[PDB]
Amino acid sequence: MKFAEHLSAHITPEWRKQYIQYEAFKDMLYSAQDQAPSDTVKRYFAKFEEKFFQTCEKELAKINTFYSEKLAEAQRRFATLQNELQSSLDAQKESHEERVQHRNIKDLKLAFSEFYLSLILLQNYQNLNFTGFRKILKKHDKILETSRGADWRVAHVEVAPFYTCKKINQLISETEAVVTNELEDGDRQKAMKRLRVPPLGAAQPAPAWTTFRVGLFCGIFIVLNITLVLAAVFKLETDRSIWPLIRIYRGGFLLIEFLFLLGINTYGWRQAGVNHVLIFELNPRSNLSHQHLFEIAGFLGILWCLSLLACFFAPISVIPTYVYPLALYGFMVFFLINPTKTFYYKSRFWLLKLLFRVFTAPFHKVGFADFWLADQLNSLSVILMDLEYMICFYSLELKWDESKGLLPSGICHKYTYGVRAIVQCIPAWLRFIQCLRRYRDTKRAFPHLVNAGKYSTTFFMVTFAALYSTHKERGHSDTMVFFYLWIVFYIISSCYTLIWDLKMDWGLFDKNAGENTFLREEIVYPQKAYYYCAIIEDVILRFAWTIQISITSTLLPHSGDIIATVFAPLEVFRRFVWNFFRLENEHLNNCGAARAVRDISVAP
Amino acid sequence: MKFAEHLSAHITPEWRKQYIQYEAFKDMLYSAQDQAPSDTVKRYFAKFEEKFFQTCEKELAKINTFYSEKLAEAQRRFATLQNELQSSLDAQKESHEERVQHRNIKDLKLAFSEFYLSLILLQNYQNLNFTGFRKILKKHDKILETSRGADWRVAHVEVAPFYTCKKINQLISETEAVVTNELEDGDRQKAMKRLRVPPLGAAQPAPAWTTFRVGLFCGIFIVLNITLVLAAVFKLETDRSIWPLIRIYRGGFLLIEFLFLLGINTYGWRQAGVNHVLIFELNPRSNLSHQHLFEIAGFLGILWCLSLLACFFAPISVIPTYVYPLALYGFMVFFLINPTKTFYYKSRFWLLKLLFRVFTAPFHKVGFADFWLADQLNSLSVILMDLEYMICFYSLELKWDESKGLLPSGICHKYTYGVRAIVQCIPAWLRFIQCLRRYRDTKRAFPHLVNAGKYSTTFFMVTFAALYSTHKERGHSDTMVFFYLWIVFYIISSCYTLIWDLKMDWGLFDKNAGENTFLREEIVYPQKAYYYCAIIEDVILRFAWTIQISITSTTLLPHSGDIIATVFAPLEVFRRFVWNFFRLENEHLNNCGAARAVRDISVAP
Ligand SMILES: CCCCCCCCCCCCCCCCCC(=O)OC[C@H](COP(=O)(O)OCCN)OC(=O)CCCCCCCCCCCCCCCCC
Ligand SMILES: CCCCCCCCCCCCCCCCCC(=O)OC[C@H](COP(=O)(O)OCCN)OC(=O)CCCCCCCCCCCCCCCCC
Ligand SMILES: CCCCCCCCCCCCCCCCCC(=O)OC[C@H](COP(=O)(O)OCCN)OC(=O)CCCCCCCCCCCCCCCCC
Ligand SMILES: CCCCCCCCCCCCCCCCCC(=O)OC[C@H](COP(=O)(O)OCCN)OC(=O)CCCCCCCCCCCCCCCCC
Ligand SMILES: O=P(O)(O)O[C@H]1[C@H](OP(=O)(O)O)[C@@H](OP(=O)(O)O)[C@H](OP(=O)(O)O)[C@@H](OP(=O)(O)O)[C@H]1OP(=O)(O)O
Ligand SMILES: O=P(O)(O)O[C@H]1[C@H](OP(=O)(O)O)[C@@H](OP(=O)(O)O)[C@H](OP(=O)(O)O)[C@@H](OP(=O)(O)O)[C@H]1OP(=O)(O)O
Ligand SMILES: CC(C)CCC[C@@H](C)[C@H]1CC[C@H]2[C@@H]3CC=C4C[C@@H](OC(=O)CCC(=O)O)CC[C@]4(C)[C@H]3CC[C@]12C
Ligand SMILES: CC(C)CCC[C@@H](C)[C@H]1CC[C@H]2[C@@H]3CC=C4C[C@@H](OC(=O)CCC(=O)O)CC[C@]4(C)[C@H]3CC[C@]12C
Ligand SMILES: CCCCCCCCCCCCC/C=C\[C@@H](O)[C@H](COP(=O)(O)O)NC(=O)CCCCCCC
Ligand SMILES: CCCCCCCCCCCCC/C=C\[C@@H](O)[C@H](COP(=O)(O)O)NC(=O)CCCCCCC
Ligand SMILES: CC(C)CCC[C@@H](C)[C@H]1CC[C@H]2[C@@H]3CC=C4C[C@@H](O)CC[C@]4(C)[C@H]3CC[C@]12C
Ligand SMILES: CC(C)CCC[C@@H](C)[C@H]1CC[C@H]2[C@@H]3CC=C4C[C@@H](O)CC[C@]4(C)[C@H]3CC[C@]12C
Ligand SMILES: CCCCCCCCCCCCCCCC(=O)O
Ligand SMILES: CCCCCCCCCCCCCCCC(=O)O
Repeated sequence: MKFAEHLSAHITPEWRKQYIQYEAFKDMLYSAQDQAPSDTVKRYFAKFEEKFFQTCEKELAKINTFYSEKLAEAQRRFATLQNELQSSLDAQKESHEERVQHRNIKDLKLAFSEFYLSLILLQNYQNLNFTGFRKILKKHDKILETSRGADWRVAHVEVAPFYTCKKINQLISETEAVVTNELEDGDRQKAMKRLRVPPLGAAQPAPAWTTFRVGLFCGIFIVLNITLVLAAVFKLETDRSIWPLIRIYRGGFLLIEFLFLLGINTYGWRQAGVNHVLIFELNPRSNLSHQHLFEIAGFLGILWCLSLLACFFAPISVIPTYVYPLALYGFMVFFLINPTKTFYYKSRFWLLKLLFRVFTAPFHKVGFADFWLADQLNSLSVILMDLEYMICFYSLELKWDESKGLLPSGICHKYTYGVRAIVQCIPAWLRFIQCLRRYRDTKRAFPHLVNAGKYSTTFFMVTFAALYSTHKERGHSDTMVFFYLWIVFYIISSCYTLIWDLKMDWGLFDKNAGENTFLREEIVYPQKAYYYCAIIEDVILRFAWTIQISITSTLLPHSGDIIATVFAPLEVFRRFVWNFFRLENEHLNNCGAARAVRDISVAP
Repeated sequence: MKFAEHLSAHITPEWRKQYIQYEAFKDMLYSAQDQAPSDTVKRYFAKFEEKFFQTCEKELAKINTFYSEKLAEAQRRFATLQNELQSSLDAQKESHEERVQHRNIKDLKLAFSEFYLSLILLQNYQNLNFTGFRKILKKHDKILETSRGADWRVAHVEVAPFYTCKKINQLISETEAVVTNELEDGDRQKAMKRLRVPPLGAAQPAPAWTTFRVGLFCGIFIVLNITLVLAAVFKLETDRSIWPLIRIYRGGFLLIEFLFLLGINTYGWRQAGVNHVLIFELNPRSNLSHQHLFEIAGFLGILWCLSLLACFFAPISVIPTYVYPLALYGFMVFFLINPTKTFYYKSRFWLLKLLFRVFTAPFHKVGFADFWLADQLNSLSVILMDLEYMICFYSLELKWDESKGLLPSGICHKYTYGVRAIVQCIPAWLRFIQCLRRYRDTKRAFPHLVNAGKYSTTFFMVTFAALYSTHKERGHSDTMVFFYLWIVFYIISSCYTLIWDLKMDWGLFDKNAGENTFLREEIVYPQKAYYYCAIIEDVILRFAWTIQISITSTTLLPHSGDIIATVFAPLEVFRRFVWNFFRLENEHLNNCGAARAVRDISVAP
């Protein structure tokens, strides 16, 4: 009985402007209703109804025009796939060929599945637009105490082509018949199981077992944290240090914070209307939810706390303390490379495939998902540097003869060899090479080659930073020279990233901006406070991340160690607030070509 | 798409036998389908269709007959309330009177709300019976590759009165119009808000915030429980005892186990179809779920663990250890008597009202809810005895001069005065007096006066136990005499309760047991293993609860008796839990015979 909310959750976000304006009409009715000349009123509503029915005529015209355009495109795509399949069967029947033709079959199958989803989306369009007309017209007659709404509906909407046409139904039946008599080789149970569209978007809930587990893992994590504070304030001794430890376990804290903050992004994208399932090309009918990410965050959270607490205590006296941390990372590695069909095997298979393509950048094309991860792995380098220290620490600074040799020179945590500089230039190198590939593939030097410059600036800042320090460590006479050259590149990079991420990424500061001062014309998120507040945060922390990478090759005192351990967490909160406005921008480009399905092509 | 599961969740459990048999029909179609005599098959399906369409004719006849009966009752109830309201308005307009007439208005309002719910239930009946006919007939034509199903539907079900009648709609509109023009004094927004029926039964879910909180409270409690074991094995000392402690905190463990096991009952009753909302008379459109009980169990669980862990440790050195336990029970008491409109205020208001009526038994009538609680409070007496010891302990054995005087003679935990006997005969006395009232009100000595006998037997067993233990305590020559008289009453009670609850409560061992040997003719729960297994448990633990009330009279001098009591109080709870299933089920099978899916609300003259 709450249609407003029903339509607000059952609308294709890309076509949000082709759907009847229910709330505006309600405002109109309750406006003319709350305000009246209480002959004066007789002529007053003789003018309000004119406007009301006038607006209704325009809205019905829009739905009929939008409906006609989509049906034409549907007939075209149908003819397109029909020929490809006929040609494919003609080629296979007329005929390395098997493997390519196998994909050819797989390509044709994804094409017909994607086409069916589009026909269902168009059917649900007409169904929810007719329900809105009837429910609002009843509110009009019920508010104006008249019978004109009934007259209007029976003579206009009830005859409207958007509500009278009967070709989408035939097209849907034609496709399912072809998919069953051509691809499935005769099985409607398999064909329908493939072409059937379940509830999608923000109109489908999650299992209560997922909500329960999510909450359970969280509650254990909260208690195992208060314990680590007290135990860290009592059982620990001052005779030994806590830095080799803070160094290895700091990495795990960042990865868990990433998965937790990433689930809060999936939630905001879903409730705002940003179709991240089309931007990242994820199965439209089978995809994970914010709850599944919150669940994996809690699981690895408890695993981390128990390992560190077993290090503060001595649960076992036959087990060397330098095995708890090794088992934790060994476990996390297996949970991601499990060759069994369990624990989100399909979701993990996607991540394992993407990572490979993003670590072989120059040999593969770049899609939003591929480049987006490399920008995610460009804010998760502290994890790579922590892993770096751990490897050398257990190889050069670890006394296995001493069972308690895990927690006690520093060459493993220093860029004495540049290992903490080249490793710091791994994620930037991936994005630099991925950009050049895009340029070669697009033949456009803007923005493919201008952006490849934003990634190079880091190489210089990291290099000069490591050189000035080493020369100064040898007391050479090139200490101030490198120091000045270094600080120069630092400020250059800090601004070549802030501008490109507040202009070429978010897309704010638009010539076409009316009331949203310094903001794009159309903003998806609800409040304008979010955009203005995030702009301040990106600036404040864009000049505090170039310093956290220049202290990887400089801060002799443990003071610099505190700085690094206090910044790695804040950098994560920057990629988190930057994951909102980046995806939103990409969505506002699909809401212009009205693209609610992907464009799947077949192989010749 | 899954109609079978849509029917079995959207069916009024009382009328479950008036609804089309969808699964049987599917079995028939897929049976004749899996078994094809591959002329032979031409005549084979010429005989299968005959049977299939024959069964369809009978089912449609049943739905039309059941539908006709309910509509007649609806017209009568409508005329009944109509006259009462007319008379009520005529009396008020024609006229202590204000407060009785206020109730009179409230009585008329609940009557029209309950009537509306009945009309909606009857509308949903016709709607789900026509959907089943169409969905099965399509499966028949789709399985037999014929068009007979379509012909059958258009010429029979499409014309059937259960699908053609249009009077329920008029009745529903008539009632809402009367409730708005008579009671609300003109406001359809208030009238509809009162007479509107939301999703009810096993077809409505719970908020994910409830599932999350439930899980969160559980996780903290589990960790706080592993911490009590390790702390109880390290920080604790042997110089002092742990019995005054086990005595006070044992009571809280039982109450939390009750609320947790009770939520698992609400779950089983809802998924089996036992309408506990009609048996207990709870708002049909606003009632708590198993999740809300699991949530309160976890909350009080953490509160208990933290209090006992603060006693093993010394979180504060200015706070005497004998205040953690006092704050816990003080808090639980407030959470139940909160005068604010928060934390289930409505649900708590019902429990507070029922408890009062069940503690003033002789002055009020007895309903399933009232008598059922007194039987719930008859298995929660260890909590009363623990509360008893604690009070005397903090009054006669507590050294406040010693800040650490909470954990260290025993006269507070002994029946030296009979306090552990009269207190042990409080819940049985309530049930005894409630039964006699029923007899006076029913004038029937069976089963009202035979039942009052099962409750008296306890009075004797506890008494003689004390006589033998107290005479023996003064080494009198009447030690063996009382001991023999005592053991006699013990076995008498152990069997006068097992039989009554195996034949007069559960209702098993029926002349009409058929395939269900030693079980009633119709069993609601899915497996027959549950009934047989529970019978064994009620016996094994019906002869182990009479002993846990005979060790409350200076009998087991050694701490072994203390161990016995602390190990039985938990098992007794698991008996009332397995007895809460078959008792409510029995009451339901009595409503599934008169087809009563709404309560009968009367008005005041
Ligand atoms: C999922 C639900 C929740 C799971 C919870 C898991 C258990 C957590 C238990 C935490 C208990 C800590 C606080 C203990 C309070 C009471 C005891 C106390 O205060 O004394 C400290 C106690 C005894 O000390 P002591 O006798 O000196 O120990 C000798 C060991 N050689 O010290 C002890 O001996 C207590 C040792 C507790 C160790 C708990 C941490 C995990 C232990 C096993 C290793 C698991 C992690 C493995 C990591 C691999 C990588 C993932
Ligand atoms: C190699 C080391 C590099 C250093 C960093 C550590 C490794 C990377 C850590 C982050 C991993 C990626 C997390 C986010 C990726 C997903 C992004 C997204 O929004 O996509 C969601 C989507 C779920 O829907 P999906 O099932 O994929 O739908 C189509 C399926 N065909 O797809 C997904 O959800 C895909 C992701 C699967 C579910 C989450 C996986 C959690 C485990 C990640 C590995 C953690 C351990 C790394 C190694 C040890 C490090 C100490
Ligand atoms: C809801 C989410 C979860 C909530 C968790 C709440 C906190 C739980 C913390 C449990 C910690 C116990 C184990 C501690 C492990 C590390 C320290 C250790 O092993 O040593 C014991 C430690 C120090 O002992 P010590 O220094 O002798 O104390 C002096 C006091 N005069 O001993 C201590 O000093 C530790 C004391 C811990 C006390 C925790 C229990 C609650 C304390 C406040 C009272 C709350 C309950 C109030 C009850 C009222 C009725 C409801
Ligand atoms: C006086 C002391 C005697 C010794 C024992 C302790 C007190 C009694 C403990 C048990 C309390 C009753 C628990 C079960 C009662 C409910 C039974 C049931 O299935 O009914 C469910 C129903 C919920 O639906 P409802 O909202 O009532 O629908 C109509 C509303 N008009 O109605 C309800 O849910 C009603 C119950 C409200 C919700 C649960 C209340 C939990 C708190 C109970 C008190 C606990 C503390 C007692 C005092 C301290 C003891 C240490
Ligand atoms: O009963 P429904 O068919 O579901 O219709 C209801 C109902 O309208 P009707 O009484 O005309 O049926 C509500 O009105 P009241 O019953 O409370 O008088 C109305 O609320 P409004 O009067 O405020 O419009 C509500 O709509 P909503 O909940 O959005 O306010 C609307 O449900 P629909 O929106 O689905 O028509
Ligand atoms: O698509 P629907 O209208 O929701 O109907 C489906 C569908 O039947 P139709 O194809 O005739 O529509 C299923 O059959 P397939 O598509 O898989 O061939 C059928 O399953 P069965 O063939 O096994 O009967 C299923 O019913 P169910 O899920 O109970 O098996 C039934 O949905 P309904 O039960 O709601 O008619
Ligand atoms: C000051 C020195 C050391 C470094 C200079 C690099 C960056 C700090 C700044 C300087 C000028 C900026 C550029 C000025 C103008 C433009 C064009 C502007 O064009 C668009 O809006 C393109 C939109 C589209 O392609 O969709 C995008 C941002 C960009 C490249 C800016 C990106 C960031 C730049 C390169
Ligand atoms: C064993 C000695 C020490 C005590 C005797 C009392 C109980 C142990 C037993 C003896 C005979 C039993 C009765 C034998 C037969 C019946 C009739 C039987 O009839 C019904 O089914 C009544 C149903 C109804 O009234 O609704 C119900 C149980 C009852 C009363 C039994 C209840 C339990 C009784 C009283
Ligand atoms: C490293 C730590 C691991 C912890 C490991 C646990 C991570 C989750 C912590 C709590 C937040 C998620 C669970 C909270 C509530 C969810 O049930 C709802 C479901 O949607 P609904 O409210 O519309 O039914 N989710 C939300 O409301 C949105 C997400 C809430 C985010 C809260 C931000 C703090
Ligand atoms: C004193 C202790 C306090 C603990 C305090 C926590 C008490 C709850 C413990 C766990 C059981 C309840 C929560 C488990 C799952 C629920 O989400 C589902 C919801 O129904 P669904 O599965 O159909 O979606 N409930 C059930 O499946 C039925 C109840 C499960 C009972 C489990 C018995 C152990
Ligand atoms: C200087 C500091 C305080 C700036 C803080 C900026 C943070 C708090 C702002 C910037 C962007 C904001 C987010 C922008 C978008 C959404 C999606 C919306 O559906 C929920 C709120 C949420 C999730 C906002 C949360 C608060 C937010 C993260
Ligand atoms: C001797 C001992 C082992 C006997 C144990 C008896 C117990 C375990 C049996 C007896 C009655 C049984 C219950 C009977 C009814 C239901 C409702 C059903 O929907 C879920 C199972 C459930 C909840 C059963 C659980 C197991 C049960 C509690
Ligand atoms: C750097 C530390 C990060 C962890 C601390 C929390 C950071 C994320 C906070 C998100 C706040 C906004 C959440 C919106 C939720 C909602 O709208 O329901
Ligand atoms: C005496 C201790 C009692 C507590 C231990 C658990 C007792 C209840 C066990 C219930 C088991 C059956 C639960 C059925 C759940 C389901 O069917 O989904």
